[PDB]
Amino acid sequence: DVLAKELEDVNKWGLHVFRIAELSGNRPLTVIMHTIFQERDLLKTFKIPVDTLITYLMTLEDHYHADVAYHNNIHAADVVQSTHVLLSTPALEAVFTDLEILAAIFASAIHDVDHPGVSNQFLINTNSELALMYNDSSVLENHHLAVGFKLLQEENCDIFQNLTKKQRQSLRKMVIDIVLATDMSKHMNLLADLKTMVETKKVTSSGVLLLDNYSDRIQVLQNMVHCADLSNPTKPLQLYRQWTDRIMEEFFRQGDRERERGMEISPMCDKHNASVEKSQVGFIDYIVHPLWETWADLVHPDAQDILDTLEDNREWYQSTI
Amino acid sequence: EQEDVLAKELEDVNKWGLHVFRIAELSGNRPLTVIMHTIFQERDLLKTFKIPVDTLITYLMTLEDHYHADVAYHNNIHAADVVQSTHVLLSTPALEAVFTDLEILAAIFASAIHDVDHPGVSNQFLINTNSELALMYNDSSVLENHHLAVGFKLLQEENCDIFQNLTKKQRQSLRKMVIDIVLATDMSKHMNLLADLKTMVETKKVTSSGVLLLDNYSDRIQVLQNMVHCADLSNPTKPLQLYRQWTDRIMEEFFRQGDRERERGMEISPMCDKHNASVEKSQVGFIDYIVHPLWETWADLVHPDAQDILDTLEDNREWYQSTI
Ligand SMILES: O=C1Oc2cc(O)ccc2/C1=C/c1ccc(OC(F)F)c(OC2CCCC2)c1
Ligand SMILES: O=C1Oc2cc(O)ccc2/C1=C/c1ccc(OC(F)F)c(OC2CCCC2)c1
Ligand SMILES: [Mg+2]
Ligand SMILES: [Mg+2]
Ligand SMILES: [Zn+2]
Ligand SMILES: [Zn+2]
Repeated sequence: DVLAKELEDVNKWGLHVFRIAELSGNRPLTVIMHTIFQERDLLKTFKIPVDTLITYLMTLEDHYHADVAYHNNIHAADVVQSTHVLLSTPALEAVFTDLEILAAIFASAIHDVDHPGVSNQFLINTNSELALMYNDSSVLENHHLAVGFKLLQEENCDIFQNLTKKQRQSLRKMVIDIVLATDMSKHMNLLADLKTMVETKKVTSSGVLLLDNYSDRIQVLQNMVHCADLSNPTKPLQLYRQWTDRIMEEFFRQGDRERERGMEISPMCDKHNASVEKSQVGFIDYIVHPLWETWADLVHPDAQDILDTLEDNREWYQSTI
Repeated sequence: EQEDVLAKELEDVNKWGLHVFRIAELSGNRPLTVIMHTIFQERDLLKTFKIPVDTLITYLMTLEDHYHADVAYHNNIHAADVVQSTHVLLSTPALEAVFTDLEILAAIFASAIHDVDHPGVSNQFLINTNSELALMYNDSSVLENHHLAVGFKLLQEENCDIFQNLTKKQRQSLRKMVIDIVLATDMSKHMNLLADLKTMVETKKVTSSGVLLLDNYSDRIQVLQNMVHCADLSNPTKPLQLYRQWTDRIMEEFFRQGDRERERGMEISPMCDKHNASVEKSQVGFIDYIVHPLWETWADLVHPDAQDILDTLEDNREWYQSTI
């Protein structure tokens, strides 16, 4: 009811996602995905039975760990809703088919599923089952994909049952390509390629960007979900500060497991010699602002408010030092 | 005694055209164990890396067990053959003193594990049938990721860690090199792999001793990647009686996958239809568009070390062509 009221902001940057998590019984992923699907008419377009959508979303959400401070169902819901907003930027108006829109939203929803709260490097260094399965390459991201797709096979969970086989083939490839690109070790190459696309950009009269081949279109979707993954410092400060508390809690719990094991403590994971505030300013200066600056160019001017909130938040964090 | 004859055959371990099928029978279907053990002793690898002999035998037998005895081509005999072929290629004059003991160990180990637990069907088949493997590996080098995961996992079985006395740096470096090599055996990487190898040949540097000069990891791993890929695609370069037995086996494997496909109403993949296969013409096209372009480029890289191998390949191509 109040939940129904908060969801009216589903198209707005800065949605009250923690409120929605509280008001939904810890089901923000299920309710925000359901709303975005209904909003985008995806159940009818792709003949998804609503009970099958709900069943899948709840199983998916159940496989996000509730005892993981950052990489949980609330972050999944947040990346979903963030991608949903960026898909509707005027400078991308219907650039993407309904299948490409389903792909980016579905990939956003599964992109961190069953995250254990430790980094790929930790999984490699502890000789984990996951790193052994995936040969040290994008270990978490390959696992998120495999779980997200595997859950489609549970009873009444195949939300793609009424897609054609080639639609399913095309959707599967796009989702894999998008989620594998969320690995932060791919950030720099992803950004180089986004910059290249900016300096050779092409525009219609009303403003809609022109992408002709799959290669460029998937690359925009990869950077879009990557931006949505890295969108915490662009949200209203009250939201950003809670994201920061959660990621630092997750880092410190990793550094405690590293200390326990007598492993070398990873950067920013030592709760005894951290500077949360200077780390966020560095995060913004070196990762988040270069990314959102290049994205704002690509969709000029639709991202100016987003970029404005980011620069305000960087100035504030700097002022706490 | 069978052991006297087996040991006689194992004296050929440094020669192209080893009787690997006789060794598989003489050894009690243990070609991979006996050939690996022979090569490790020949290269003094047990001493260099402090490998207990019982640990080496135990891992090798467990690894060999995880090749499928009911798969016609991608079995323990293929793995033994690629090991032994890589072992010969490592000894080529153009590469003398180029690679470290650790890199040699990596190339030989990668060859041994490179197809382990192969089920006898292609990556595309596993993608098309929504297999567990393809689901686990997101349709990308599905088999090759699996071969690596199994090969490394078996090191953790009882008395199986043949790398127990390597330093952490050694293990870390070996692990990455093995992964880089086995992932490059995926045939969908072949065109890019061959394109890069051509570039290296066109810009190659040699030392004052006439041996290939490899400055950096990227060039060193590229050569080891193509070395094991060549060994994997070495059947048409072998004496004809070996080559023909390999062709019989790959065709039985292909036909058996096409049977499964034709059952499922799937379109049979090229060359998997026993009711409409052309074995000889397919081998000629395999050599013309894949094996000879690769081996001609490798021959250029190590010229003239591989001239007899390339000559055998060309004769075998002529022979299969004459049977059309
Ligand atoms: O650190 C990270 O490694 C990753 C790896 C991935 O593959 C994906 C996402 C992340 C990721 C995400 C992340 C999200 C929010 C952060 O701060 C704030 F916005 F909440 C954040 O800050 C860290 C990094 C520097 C200062 C602390 C990090
Ligand atoms: O077909 C294959 O797909 C692969 C995929 C891989 O990733 C690695 C290896 C192979 C591979 C190997 C292979 C090996 C030997 C063959 O012929 C003969 F030498 F035994 C062979 O012939 C086939 C293909 C062309 C006509 C029949 C194929
Ligand atoms: Mg992630
Ligand atoms: Mg293989
Ligand atoms: Zn994420
Ligand atoms: Zn092979």
